[PDB]
Amino acid sequence: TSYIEDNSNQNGAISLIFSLKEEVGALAKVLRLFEENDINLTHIESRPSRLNKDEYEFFTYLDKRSKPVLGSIIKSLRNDIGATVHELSRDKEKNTVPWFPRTIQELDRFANQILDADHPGFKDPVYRARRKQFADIAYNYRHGQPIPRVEYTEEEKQTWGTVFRTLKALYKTHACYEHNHIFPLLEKYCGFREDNIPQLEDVSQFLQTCTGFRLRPVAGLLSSRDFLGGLAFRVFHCTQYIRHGSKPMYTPEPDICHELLGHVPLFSDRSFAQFSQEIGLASLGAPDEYIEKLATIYWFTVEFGLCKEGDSIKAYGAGLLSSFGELQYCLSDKPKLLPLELEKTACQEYSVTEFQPLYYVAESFSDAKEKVRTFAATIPRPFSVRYDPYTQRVEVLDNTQQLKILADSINSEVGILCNA
Amino acid sequence: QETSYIEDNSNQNGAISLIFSLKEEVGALAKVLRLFEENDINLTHIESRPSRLNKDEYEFFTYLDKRSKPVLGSIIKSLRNDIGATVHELSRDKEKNTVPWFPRTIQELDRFANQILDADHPGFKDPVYRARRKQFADIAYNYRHGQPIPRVEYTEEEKQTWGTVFRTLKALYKTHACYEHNHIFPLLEKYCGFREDNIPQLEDVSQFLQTCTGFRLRPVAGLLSSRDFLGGLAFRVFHCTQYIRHGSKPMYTPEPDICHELLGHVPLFSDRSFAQFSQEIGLASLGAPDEYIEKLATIYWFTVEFGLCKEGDSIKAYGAGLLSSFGELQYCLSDKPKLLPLELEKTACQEYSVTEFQPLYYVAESFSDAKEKVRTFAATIPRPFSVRYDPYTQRVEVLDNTQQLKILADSINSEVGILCNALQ
Amino acid sequence: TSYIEDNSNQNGAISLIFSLKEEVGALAKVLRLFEENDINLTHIESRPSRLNKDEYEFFTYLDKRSKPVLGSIIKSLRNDIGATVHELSRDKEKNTVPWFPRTIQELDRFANQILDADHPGFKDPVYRARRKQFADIAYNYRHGQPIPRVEYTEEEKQTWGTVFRTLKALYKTHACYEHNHIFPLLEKYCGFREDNIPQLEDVSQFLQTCTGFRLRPVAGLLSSRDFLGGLAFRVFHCTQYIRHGSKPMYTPEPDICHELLGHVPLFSDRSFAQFSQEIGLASLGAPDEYIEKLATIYWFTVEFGLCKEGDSIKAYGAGLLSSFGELQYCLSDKPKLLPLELEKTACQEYSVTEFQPLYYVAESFSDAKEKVRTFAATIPRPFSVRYDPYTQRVEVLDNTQQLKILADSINSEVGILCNALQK
Amino acid sequence: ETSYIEDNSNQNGAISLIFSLKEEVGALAKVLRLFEENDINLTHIESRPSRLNKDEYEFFTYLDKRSKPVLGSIIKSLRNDIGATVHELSRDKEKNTVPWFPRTIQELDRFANQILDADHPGFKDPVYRARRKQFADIAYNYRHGQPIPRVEYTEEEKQTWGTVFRTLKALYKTHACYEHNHIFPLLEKYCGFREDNIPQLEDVSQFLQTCTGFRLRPVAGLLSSRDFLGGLAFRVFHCTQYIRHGSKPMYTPEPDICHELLGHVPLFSDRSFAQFSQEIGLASLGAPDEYIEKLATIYWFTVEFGLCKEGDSIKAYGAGLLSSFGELQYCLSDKPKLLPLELEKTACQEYSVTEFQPLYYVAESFSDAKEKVRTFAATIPRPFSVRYDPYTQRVEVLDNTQQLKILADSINSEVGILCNA
Ligand SMILES: [Fe+3]
Ligand SMILES: [Fe+3]
Ligand SMILES: [Fe+3]
Ligand SMILES: [Fe+3]
Repeated sequence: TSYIEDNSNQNGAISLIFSLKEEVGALAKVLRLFEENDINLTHIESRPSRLNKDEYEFFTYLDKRSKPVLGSIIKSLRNDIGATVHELSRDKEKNTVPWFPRTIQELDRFANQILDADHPGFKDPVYRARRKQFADIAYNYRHGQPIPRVEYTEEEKQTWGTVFRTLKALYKTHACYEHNHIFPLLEKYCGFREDNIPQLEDVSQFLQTCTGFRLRPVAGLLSSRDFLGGLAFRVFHCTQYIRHGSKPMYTPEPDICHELLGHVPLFSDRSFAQFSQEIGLASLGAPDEYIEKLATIYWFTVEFGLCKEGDSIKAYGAGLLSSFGELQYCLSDKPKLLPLELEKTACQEYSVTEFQPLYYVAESFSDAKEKVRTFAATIPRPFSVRYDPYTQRVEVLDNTQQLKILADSINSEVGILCNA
Repeated sequence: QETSYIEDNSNQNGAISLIFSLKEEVGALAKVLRLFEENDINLTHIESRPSRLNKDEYEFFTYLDKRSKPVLGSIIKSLRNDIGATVHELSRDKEKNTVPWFPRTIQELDRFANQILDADHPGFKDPVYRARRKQFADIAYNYRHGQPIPRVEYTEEEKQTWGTVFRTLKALYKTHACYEHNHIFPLLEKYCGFREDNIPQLEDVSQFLQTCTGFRLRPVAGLLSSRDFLGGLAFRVFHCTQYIRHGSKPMYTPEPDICHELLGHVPLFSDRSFAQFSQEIGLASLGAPDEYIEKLATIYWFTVEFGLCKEGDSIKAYGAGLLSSFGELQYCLSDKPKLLPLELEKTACQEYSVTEFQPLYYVAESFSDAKEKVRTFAATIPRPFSVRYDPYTQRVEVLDNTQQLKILADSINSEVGILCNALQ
Repeated sequence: TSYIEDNSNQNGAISLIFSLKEEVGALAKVLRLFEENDINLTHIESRPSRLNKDEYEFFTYLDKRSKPVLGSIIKSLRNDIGATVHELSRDKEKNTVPWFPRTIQELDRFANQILDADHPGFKDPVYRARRKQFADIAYNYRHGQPIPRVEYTEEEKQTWGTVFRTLKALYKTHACYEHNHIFPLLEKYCGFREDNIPQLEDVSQFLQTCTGFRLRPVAGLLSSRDFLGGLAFRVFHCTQYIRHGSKPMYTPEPDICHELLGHVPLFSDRSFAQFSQEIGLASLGAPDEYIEKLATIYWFTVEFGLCKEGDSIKAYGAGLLSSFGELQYCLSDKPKLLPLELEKTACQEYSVTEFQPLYYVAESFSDAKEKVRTFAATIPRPFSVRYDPYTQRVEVLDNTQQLKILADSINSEVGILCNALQK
Repeated sequence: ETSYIEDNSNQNGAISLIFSLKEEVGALAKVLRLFEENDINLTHIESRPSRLNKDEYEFFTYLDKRSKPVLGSIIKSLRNDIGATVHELSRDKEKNTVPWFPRTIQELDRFANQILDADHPGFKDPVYRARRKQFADIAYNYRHGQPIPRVEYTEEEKQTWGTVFRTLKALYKTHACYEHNHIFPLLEKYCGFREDNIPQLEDVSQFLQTCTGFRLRPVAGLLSSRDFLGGLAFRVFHCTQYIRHGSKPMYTPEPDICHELLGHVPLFSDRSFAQFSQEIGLASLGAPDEYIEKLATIYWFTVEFGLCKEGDSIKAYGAGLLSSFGELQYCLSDKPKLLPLELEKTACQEYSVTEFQPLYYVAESFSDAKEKVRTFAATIPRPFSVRYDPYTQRVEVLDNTQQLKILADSINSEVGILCNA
């Protein structure tokens, strides 16, 4: 029930993924195809191919205002020029790949897609106006800007201290080794104290120093497709508000207690950063049927996952390390335990309110990453994906010549490994 | 005999970094921070981070200098005797038993980017041109990492100097420049404004290089030392100038000006195969002795600056000093000068001059072939550790002998996995 | 429990695994070190190291005849010469690694170690005298010889036809894809017919063409250590006799119906050949506590194992594909199914007489191979092993040698992949 | 006058069809029927499972020129109706066909009798001439798998061997490579490499099989370059069994037992060198005649007359140097020119077989030289790549992208072991 389907705006998003071999007038005739169709020369970004030395890569920033001229441009690119063109569409019409950000800067177009009666603090006028304050800050956040520092009230630090003290007194014996290895660093350099709520900017700079992970403040719950897409760029969309103080041990939406105490410590581990990033890469362009399956894998791993540690079993999921009740429950004899196998984990039924009657126990973060990679090969998409941390852009792999470049790259790295 | 190698000098404060790991134990992390805390050292000068290989170890980044020399000797002894950790002492002054200092993070390039060592310069009796050099120098002196490069409006007289160098060199790129140069240059003309009547802004060029290979531009007032300039290449940071040469002599510049940087270095920096070659030279310089910094500067001279590369059965030019000089570009591709195959065993010890043309050029087989030779030459550089750049964190990983194989094994394992899912 | 502990003869078997750096007189003084103790110059085989260009690898074929002089020789190799020597011993005495064959020709030493009361056909003199014929053929069989072709009687082909007809009518819906992929080839080229019993030589030559697997005729049941050790060489020790015709659906011992219809078809698949070989490599030099655990893993996988195939589950174990009764049982609602996890599979209890109440479902033959290899890393032995199909010998690898031989293997496999992507 | 020998064809020739088939309902039945309905025996069409694709079958067709009429119809049906990728091997090397090459180690017997006696030393010796007919019959009747027949050498022949053996032995320490001087002591103790004794091929073949899996196949004389190189892909070294005439102990117009055992055998026991010679053989499988000669030229300046660096010195590893007292002392002098091994122009270098070599190529190492041959193999025009399977002793013909995915997963498993080590 944690899967949220993605919605579309009035403008939407359309991207044309195609390469072009350098020829006499080749780059000019492609820009002519867009210029002669009343498409601005700033939406058509051309860059050199990061694999083929003789090809250009095009980044088209379009929307639903190009529907009439799209059919003519795609036909010329496929028939006359004869290039492989991939049509991205946000509305996910047939014969089109669902839209996904190709660069880390493209995460801003759908960062405002956010999903009252029995919510805790609905009848609190001080708390209600403060939720509009944190939401407005997130709506105005753009990539590159520093996360705005918000002064927290004394009453909110009490809510954080209640969740902090109970969970910290249980981390030593119930949390995984990675959690208890990163957490002391967060207490000293990010101010992870009982009487202090850490700032997202101080945590974002810490995550960038450990694994390059970035925090982007969001007003609420993004769609499963948009949230996973951020993991491919090692960007963790998180909230900035805190839960209501009347019931400190319940939150229908991820609050700052869930993000900083559940996701942040494990995100500082590189082996875990690659696992969460691999899930995001599988979501890029994935169909709706497989976005939900990836959200289910995300539920039984990053959110409510167990990991082996010698002859014992510890918890690494964020929903367990941010919930005092289920943390004592996950490492007990009440629930059933099954080995992590994504062939049936993605089709496993679950609930978001009550405890999990069944948990999947992973062998290691590296083992879980390889399973997500193998599962990604079954996701119907006409290409594979690879992240380039130097440029913070996604490399779209389709040509066999690109694999020749990747094969020679591996061969060179192996040759360096032989010299020892 | 008048070379391009510039030895590095030290300031009054200098820079000192302690490289050491720590196995996680009961109170281990607390007693290490106390060792610096009890010596009135701020908890921001001692940055502790988890080890990216050993799950049970911490990695420490100590940002100190010469203002901590008295208490430093006591701290290092406790880390080696009491705590018992392997400590490598980086020092800017390069005292004995210490590894020469090198930046570990991309933000550490600001410490020595303003240390630069008016007579026969063209336009020495021009106060407007002199005062404008003071303007560009102040911009570089006040520039910090992360800040956007200030956009400077260039005068019409400066566009005349740029237009003369731009038009003459462009008429030779098709037949004399390498394929990589002629592949990037059309993109620079359309998206960076590489026109005859326009001088591109460094910020617009820096944003373009970040999209291609992640290369960044760092404004500098003049010529940095070979150690500091090469160290920036390890972070894919290209220290470059912002001023333009004087208009009296449009085909002469004693120092690299904006015409030399944007037309010689920038286009090739957008190529990934060339970006890795230049980065490997920078990685070899990190912590290298002075004898090998000059040897790397000589390799840098006969490759990145004045290097030729094979392209089928023909020979093209890829050096920056050739693609930014109308005279020497026509000279390099003739039968008059001597040509030798690029082999760093004797290329690094070749003598050259900066004023007159090069009597000898080295012809590389490819950027990939030259990259492997630089890494092979780096294995002979006496350093008690290896180095690797991490683009995710923009920091340098200090790898000993054991951590070398684990990094490559984990990298090959990831690269093979992506190749499997692509083969479907 | 299908685990059979290995016994030792009066002579036993002793092998010294040690390398030698090439020096002035080094090779001469080592051969002299054995020659000066009246040890034959043919039992001490010296070969070059397949990794270090400057080292020699020694294959010593000894036994209990050298026990008094062994302690003196080992000291010189460790103290004077200074080489790392590991003593293999069949009796599995302390400070010695349990013996295992290093070459494919060394499978002949313990091929006669075999484990009449309630057997079907005990009161049949024709069937009993025929068991003496198949046993004698196996006792005299040596490595390299062609498997002797035995003509089966009409009464035996009737027994074969009953087991063949029932299993063939059930293979399509119950057997895995690999089984139904090899079986049509076996019917056309090996004579897998209802009215014909295939010859072992014709089947052994077929397996060599598919996965390089070889058949070695044995008189009966070898020990678990000796049987698994043959898998490291892709050699399948099998029997040649047939079950008695009175009970066509019962056999207390593995008969020709179990070997040719249960083990042979899956052995022709490469993905399964690597899985069965990986289990054999883990047994080489393994302690007795882990030989039984490997036999237990072998029981719930190769013998009685299930594998997923989409959203369905099929059978690939040999005890299921050679038994019409249990094949309908394994893919029914009667038994309990559990995911294959060797953490408790090696300690899982079972029985050999009655059907299995619980089966382990593997994800794939490749997935099961990786689980066995991960389990093999925990087996306490002072070295690793790797099979060399070029020389048909086992390479003894330690921590430093593993990195070089694997990196050189990866370098070669990546290199050819670079050219194939270039068409 | 080069060492390249073009291959000839018999009246029957040899034709092999390389094609795979995905398993479907009636797929295997329609292929066997396609050959049965054209009077092609079901024993010439050997079907085996694909050693990579779990869902495909691999077909080994043993045909020749006596199936030409029905071949054109079958190949068209396999490509149009069934729709499978079919590669037609042909010995006569007609156009649109790949030159024939053995796919299995047993297929080396078909053209092992193709051998190309006037001014030869010992022409007026009836005992030596009749003895040449004796060794030829042993090779003509030899089939793969049989043990090499042991021939007792006469006292007069042991004298000829002793003259070549003693002279070469006094130079191996300072002129031969380290690998040669590392293997040679083992050959003296276990193969009988003595001055007064000529080793038997069976004893030598079993030694090579234990070291690198190399096998010796007795041949009556000189096979074609295509057939000889093709044997290297299976690590099979076609060699002779006769000895040179005793009148000229330091001359032999044809490779004799002195050249094979003293030049090729010791280095063949080195695994790094065994892969190098095998890599050249793999490049020859299906290569055009223009590239068989180029590979024979690379083989000439490397395996036959090649030099290798060894520290700051240069030693000899070629077989033509380690089996010739005159050219071995000459190659490591200042008279001939030395050049680094670079196959871009080495394969087009002109040479002679009679007189000494005026130019030698110096390799860096056996591992470095192997990669150069593999790089050269990528330019050889063939519609597939090759891989040898030592388990089945058969050559894997790779065309599809699914086969590469399976090979990539194989590489992934070995990398995982290296990470957890
Ligand atoms: Fe969460
Ligand atoms: Fe420059
Ligand atoms: Fe069995
Ligand atoms: Fe020869």
